[PDB]
Amino acid sequence: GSMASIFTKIINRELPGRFVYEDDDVVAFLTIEPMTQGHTLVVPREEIDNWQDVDSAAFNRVMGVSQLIGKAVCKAFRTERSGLIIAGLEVPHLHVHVFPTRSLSDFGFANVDRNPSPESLDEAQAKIKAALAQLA
Amino acid sequence: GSMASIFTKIINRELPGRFVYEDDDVVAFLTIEPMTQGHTLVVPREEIDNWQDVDSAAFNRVMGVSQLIGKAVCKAFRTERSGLIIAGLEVPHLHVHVFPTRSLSDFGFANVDRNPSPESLDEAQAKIKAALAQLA
Repeated sequence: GSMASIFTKIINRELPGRFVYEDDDVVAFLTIEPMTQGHTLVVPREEIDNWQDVDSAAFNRVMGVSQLIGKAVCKAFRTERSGLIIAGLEVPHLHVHVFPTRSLSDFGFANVDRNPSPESLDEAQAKIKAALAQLA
Repeated sequence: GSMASIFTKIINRELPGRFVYEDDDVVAFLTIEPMTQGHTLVVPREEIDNWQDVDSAAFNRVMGVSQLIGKAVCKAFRTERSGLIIAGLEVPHLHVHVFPTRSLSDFGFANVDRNPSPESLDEAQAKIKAALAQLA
């Protein structure tokens, strides 16, 4: 039921996720508690945690894919900037939050959408994928 | 008295700053509006902005120093975790926010300490610098 248990099932393909990106080392998929529409989690496939202590090569791969996602969410949702957060307090598997941003109030966990509609998520997924295709 | 104005003054040493790290490419100093004690800004010397668009050489140097600062704040303030944020809505020069964290509520701009004590800043700078020497 927890955010961590659902996260684990999504990456293990034991529950459906809305993925937007996959390579040999990193995947990205939509959160179910988005700060703004398009809020994506960028995640190493291996279980590592504690961003500041992970190997620089591994961290830089993850942040490289986060850059691509940040470019995509700006394009897809028509924002000048993208926000990025690493927190780790809910799920102990490294993941980078990347989302389009319009205000400083976007940042943080108090006002996340705890119930986004399936069409909103479908739409965020499709727009990010289209943006990534244009960028590729 | 804008954040952008003050940030520029600090970088240029026109206002005093509590620097914790300096190399040829990147500097780090305590922010004047900390989310938690020890909140540090990691800043490329180069005039660049928009994290997701930054070339990988430059971005990866900033990432490396961000990890180092993250390790130092965790050690200095005895927290398991550090938070990382990139926002950019207040200051149009790339800067990564790195701070020790114990709670999701730490994240975000709604309750920064807008006028932290000289004592809190002095102790934070001292403890971070000690931790950095210890990790070197």
